[PDB]
Amino acid sequence: GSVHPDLRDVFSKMSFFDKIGFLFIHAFDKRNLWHKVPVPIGLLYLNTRRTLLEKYNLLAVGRSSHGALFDPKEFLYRTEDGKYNDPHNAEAGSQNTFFGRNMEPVDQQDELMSPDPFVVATKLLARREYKDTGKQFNILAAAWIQFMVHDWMDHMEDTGQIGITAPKEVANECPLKSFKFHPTKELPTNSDGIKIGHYNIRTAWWDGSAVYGNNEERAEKLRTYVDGKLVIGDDGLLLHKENGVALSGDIRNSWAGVSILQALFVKEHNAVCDAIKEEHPNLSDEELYRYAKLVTSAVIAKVHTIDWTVELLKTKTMRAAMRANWYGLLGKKIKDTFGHIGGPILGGLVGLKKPNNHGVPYSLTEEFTSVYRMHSLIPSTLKLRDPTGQPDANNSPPCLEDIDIGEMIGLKGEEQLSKIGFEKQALSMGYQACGALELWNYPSFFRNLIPQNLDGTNRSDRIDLAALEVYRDRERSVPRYNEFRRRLFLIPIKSWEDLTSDKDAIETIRAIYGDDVEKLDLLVGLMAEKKIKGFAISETAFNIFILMASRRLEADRFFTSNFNEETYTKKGMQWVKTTEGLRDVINRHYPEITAKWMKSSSAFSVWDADY
Ligand code: HEM
Ligand SMILES: CCCCCCCCCCO[C@@H]1O[C@H](CO)[C@@H](O[C@H]2O[C@H](CO)[C@@H](O)[C@H](O)[C@H]2O)[C@H](O)[C@H]1O
Ligand SMILES: [Ca+2]
Ligand SMILES: [Cl-]
Ligand SMILES: [Cl-]
Ligand SMILES: [Cl-]
Ligand SMILES: [Cl-]
Ligand code: NA
Ligand code: NA
Repeated sequence: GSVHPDLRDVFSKMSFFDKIGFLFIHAFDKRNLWHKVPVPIGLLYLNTRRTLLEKYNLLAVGRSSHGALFDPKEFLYRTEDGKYNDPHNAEAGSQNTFFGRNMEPVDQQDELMSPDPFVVATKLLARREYKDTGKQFNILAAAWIQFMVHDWMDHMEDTGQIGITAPKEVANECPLKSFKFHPTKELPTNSDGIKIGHYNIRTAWWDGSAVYGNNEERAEKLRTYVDGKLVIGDDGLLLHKENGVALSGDIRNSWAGVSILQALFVKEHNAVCDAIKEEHPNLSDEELYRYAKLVTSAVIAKVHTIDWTVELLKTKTMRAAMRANWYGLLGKKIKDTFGHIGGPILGGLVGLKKPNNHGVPYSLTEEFTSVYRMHSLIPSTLKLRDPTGQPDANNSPPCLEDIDIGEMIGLKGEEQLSKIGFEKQALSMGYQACGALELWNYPSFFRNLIPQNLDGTNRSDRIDLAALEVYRDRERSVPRYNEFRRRLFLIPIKSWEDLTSDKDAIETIRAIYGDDVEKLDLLVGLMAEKKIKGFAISETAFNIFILMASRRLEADRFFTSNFNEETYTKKGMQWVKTTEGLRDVINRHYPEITAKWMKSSSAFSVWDADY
């Protein structure tokens, strides 16, 4: 049998053209080969797999016939609530809208607690021997992805509470013996297909909302209302309200590492304001704000695309793939000199003549949330280093003290940061590897964590985040690991040995799940899955990225139809075109620590990396 038995049914229903693409990708997959071939073939594989996913793995949630009529030329800026982007759909990507799906839901209402979330958290997730990424990915990279993810997606909660209790078998090992939390809000779609959906309370667009705000009350209170600028402290750190909450884009459940990135991008936005005002002296505060928001949001997307993701997926094929999405396969030189040439492959997703949503209204999806659950990236302790110290024996800035990262989280974390300062915090994060996405690497401070309200204030009910994450994936009807793979046209595991070569992992998984591979939780599978050389993430998670990372550029009017000098200003567009990574942004505002200590090409590498 040519095709895997579990994929024969879908194969039989494919069009001739899809059959060809599927057989091509499946030929590599059966032999685990896509990542083991030269770049050009790897890219052909990825584009072919992407096309298939775009056809089979974009599902609308809620009615797609959103009528609300408007002229795109009336909205040549990124709106505060994310409305008025898609010319055919005023609601697409705005706050308080349904998460879409990449796969048909799997009802787990009778198995929400099977196996027990505390057991999973305690036996499979809880950090044992600490594992890091070596030189590949530092703590700035861990902060970056939260700065992205806690901004991109936040599920609307039910006002009521439920609680779960640690079972006898693991209670003595649980930092919390029970905890309360709010269920995810279920809302009827009133539609033909999927009946129930959940709401994203953030915008789905690349719009820098981590810095610009979610809401009409801080979105305003973040602005100086002079020269388009945003509010920042004299130490280069965020200002704070009397209740201790940071004055930035309403990122709840944050830590000091995210706060310094918000602060850095506030300065970036303000510097963009200065540059545009110099070119166009007569612009109002509102005009400058709008242009600078366009510029800064694009800088953030660009840094994520061709710097962050490139270090996350540290292979030649992936450097080429991500750069192709942004610049096109014809490359930066041609793109910058002549503009977008050809279609999405040759010229890239950025600069396409028109946005393309592939027939399905733009949204972030339930599965995009699940594959971005990367809490194990946070190390247990931070080595604080001296920005003007004598180089140590390793030629690093010398260590001053170890700090428990638990002390750097949330409101108390904002306090500690105000005593540390930007340079020390940033340098220290730059010189330390982040945690690896593997089993037994989930920080203890997450297992008795104070969660926050929407307004950023502390809730009185601590949570075991690891237990809750496992619960959330089930609660939200996201398929479990093996079915999740099948739905992405990936070969399922037959036994635990297919998942990982770690004997201890196998034995521990067997003790909890038995030999039922269909029971394995998604999060557990994503962490345990044997990794591609250079990949910080599982191949399973990567498959959602293939689809969704492309989509977030291609579906956006401001990265396509309106990615031009007229919309951004000439100086604004040049600012985007000449910024290649986080290094460039840090260098703009902190050239001193950059010159002295940032030796690696990417600011996301541990800063003494030899490349
Ligand atoms: C110390 C830093 C962090 C803290 C304190 C923290 C805490 C939290 C909390 C309390 C939640 C909500 C749990 C719930 O009610 O369902 C959450 C959600 C989430 N976090 Fe984190 N987190 C941190 C870092 C990260 C990192 C590094 C990532 C990696 C991208 C990440 C990704 C996510 C995702 C995908 C969700 C689910 C969002 C949703 O349900 O819409 N977080 N986090
Ligand atoms: C370069 C020159 C190009 C030559 C022309 C190519 C034309 C082929 C395009 C469509 O291919 C067909 O698509 C059908 C589906 O759209 C398939 O039906 C399959 O799937 C259907 C539904 O998914 C089922 O109802 C059918 O029974 C089942 O045969 C069918 O097999 C397949 O051949
Ligand atoms: Ca946003
Ligand atoms: Cl290039
Ligand atoms: Cl093309
Ligand atoms: Cl992404
Ligand atoms: Cl560019
Ligand atoms: Na395998
Ligand atoms: Na270099």
